[PDB]
Amino acid sequence: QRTAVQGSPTMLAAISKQWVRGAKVEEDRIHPFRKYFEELQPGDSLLTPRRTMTEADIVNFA
Amino acid sequence: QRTAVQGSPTMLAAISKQWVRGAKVEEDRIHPFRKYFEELQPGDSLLTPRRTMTEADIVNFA
Repeated sequence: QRTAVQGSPTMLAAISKQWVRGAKVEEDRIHPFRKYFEELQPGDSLLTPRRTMTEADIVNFA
Repeated sequence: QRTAVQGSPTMLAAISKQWVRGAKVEEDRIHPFRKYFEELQPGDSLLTPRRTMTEADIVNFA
């Protein structure tokens, strides 16, 4: 049965057992690529440090 | 008073409240550059990932 489940993305994430777009995140102080498969949860997030794009970046990549 | 304290480096580290050369280390799960000053201890170690030195490395650095 194809059911169109509505609701908040933090609810659709827990219904779908996935992470969708605007769900709550689980930032837990260590890196997601350090976790094994069984301890990765859908929602394990990571806010990376920034990087300023410059003209030298464009030149070196081109 | 000057005292030449002998012993193992893991003992001289705890006597001098420093880390010396061959003491036991407190390798934990997170990065020592993430800790503040009051939660750094002398002995907070980090085994970094490797980097293979190649001829291209020598050329680009020269």
